[PDB]
Amino acid sequence: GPLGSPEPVGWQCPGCTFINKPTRPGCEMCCRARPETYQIPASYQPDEEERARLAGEEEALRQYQQ
Ligand SMILES: [Zn+2]
Ligand SMILES: [Zn+2]
Repeated sequence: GPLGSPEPVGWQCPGCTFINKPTRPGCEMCCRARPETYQIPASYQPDEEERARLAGEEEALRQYQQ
């Protein structure tokens, strides 16, 4: 999960400069729901674990709502 990296490509957290993943609707420190305004970078490229869970989550969530 979003443990932390030197060159993050997600969104920055105001409550703390942790910067979580772009596809992570919630900081792993403050738990502040990602701002809908924020967008995900096309060149994101989620890790093997990130995509493994993301691709599946959206397959059950996105497929429903979106
Ligand atoms: Zn936050
Ligand atoms: Zn935070």
